[PDB]
Amino acid sequence: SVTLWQFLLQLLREQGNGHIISWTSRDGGEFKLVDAEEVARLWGLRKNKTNMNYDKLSRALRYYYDKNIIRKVSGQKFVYKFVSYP
DNA sequence: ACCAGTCCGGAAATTT
DNA sequence: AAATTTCCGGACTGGT
Repeated sequence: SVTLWQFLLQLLREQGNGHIISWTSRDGGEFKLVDAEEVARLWGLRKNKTNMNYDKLSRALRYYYDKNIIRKVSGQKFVYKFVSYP
């Protein structure tokens, strides 16, 4: 029953993932998918699937925009922002 | 002009 | 029902 946003948060709150995901503003809730295809693979694997990629994961993130859960940081490649404090 | 990559949302299907 | 997953085609951007 895990959601994409909780999954990204766990990846960010756990040491050792800096080569694939990283804060750019911790207080701002702003993070970068440093190795986006790797993050996507890991997200698919969370559901026992081997074929999740950045296109599909990013579509799920875009569905978060209307929900005020996550927004795009405009003009920063692979950077997104949690709206509620992470 | 072409190409490759990022980002967008629409629909539809599927899964929680 | 809600949260995706899947698939896709366009706009925009930078380089060649």
